[PDB]
Amino acid sequence: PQITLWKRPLVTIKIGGQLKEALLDTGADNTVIEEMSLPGRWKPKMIGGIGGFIKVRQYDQIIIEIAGHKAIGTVLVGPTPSNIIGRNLLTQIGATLNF
Amino acid sequence: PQITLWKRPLVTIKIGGQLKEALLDTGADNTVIEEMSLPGRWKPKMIGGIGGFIKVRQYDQIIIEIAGHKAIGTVLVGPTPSNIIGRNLLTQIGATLNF
Ligand SMILES: CCCC[C@H](NC(=O)[C@H](C)NC(=O)[C@H](CCC(=O)O)NC(=O)[C@H](Cc1ccccc1)NC[C@H](CC(C)C)NC(=O)[C@@H](NC(=O)[C@@H](N)CCCNC(N)=[NH2+])C(C)C)C(N)=O
Repeated sequence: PQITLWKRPLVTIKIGGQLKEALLDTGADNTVIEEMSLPGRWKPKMIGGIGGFIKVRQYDQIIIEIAGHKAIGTVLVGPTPSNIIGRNLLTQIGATLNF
Repeated sequence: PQITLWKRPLVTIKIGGQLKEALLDTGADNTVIEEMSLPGRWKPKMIGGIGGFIKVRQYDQIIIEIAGHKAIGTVLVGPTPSNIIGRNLLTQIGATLNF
């Protein structure tokens, strides 16, 4: 599809059996998902942006469905104010910026 | 042009007559630039991100060239870890996310 930017680009994702809404963010290197009991091993991590850093748990090899497209990669889980799909996943679904 | 996301989507912008580099960011409502002198009246504002809130100066109706495409609108200047071109200006140059 083609997403215009008049409003935040929100899509439905399916992660670990749960369907959610996440922001497609070209300025995010990583994918950050809201607090959730995901099964599996994880590593403690810290990520930053505007305002500072937050503590997250890093899960690798996660499978996620972005608007009907499958991708597999690292997902960071923590108290983020919003679910964010970073470039790590965006590249796997062939997303581009056009103008 | 068509920009893939294997690398950060960085472009050269010009503001106040000074060249700069910035990140095309679909997950930002606004355009934030690192602290600099910009001619004009500005107002105190607060914006938030992944790590919290930061104080910025709001500059209304500023002229800016992004990758050679002209935009005129609000630019916020503050302690950002990276220069960011948000949706308010991305819409002005006709940018859309595609996949
Ligand atoms: C229109 C009026 C707005 C008023 C104002 N609005 C806001 O603050 C809105 C919600 N904020 C935003 O849109 C802000 C950007 C600032 C702005 O646009 O104003 N967006 C953001 O901060 C979004 C996340 C987000 C989006 C929506 C809601 C909440 C959070 N992140 C943008 C950000 C860009 C980065 C280069 C600094 N990316 C990140 O923070 C990601 N982090 C990373 O990718 C790290 N690996 C690297 C960080 C440093 N980068 C670098 N050196 N290149 C991500 C994994 C957290 C508020 N006061 O009410």
